Amino acid sequence: GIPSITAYSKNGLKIEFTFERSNTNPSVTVITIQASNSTELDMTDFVFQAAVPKTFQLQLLSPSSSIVPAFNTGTITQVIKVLNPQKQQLRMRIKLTYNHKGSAMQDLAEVNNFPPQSWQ
Repeated sequence: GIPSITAYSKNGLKIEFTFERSNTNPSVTVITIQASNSTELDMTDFVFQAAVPKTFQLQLLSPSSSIVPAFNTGTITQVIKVLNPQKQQLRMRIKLTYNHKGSAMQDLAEVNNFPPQSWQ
C-alpha cells in the first residue's frame, strides 16, 4: 500500500497523511489527514488549507472539528482529494491557522515527503 507520512510536526501540532488510491481513477488519491496536539493546551479554531500545482485539482472535505485537543486525547480528521490527471510529482503547500497559548498561530509549509506511490 501507500506509506503514511508525518507531513508536519512543529510546536506540538502533528499532521499525519494516510493515502488511498482510487480503484476507478488512476488520477485520484484520497488523503486523510489526522491532526494531533501533544501540548497541555487545546489548539482552537483550527483550519487546514492546501494548494497544489496548476495541472492538479484539489478538493477539501469538512474537518471533523475545529479543536485539536490537548494531551493527545483525540484528533481532527479531514479528507482531501487530489486529482493528478498527468500523474506528475505530487507537490503541496499547506497553511495552518489556529489559536494556541493566547496567540494566533499561522504556518505555511511545503510537504516535502510524499512517497512515490501517492502519485505514480
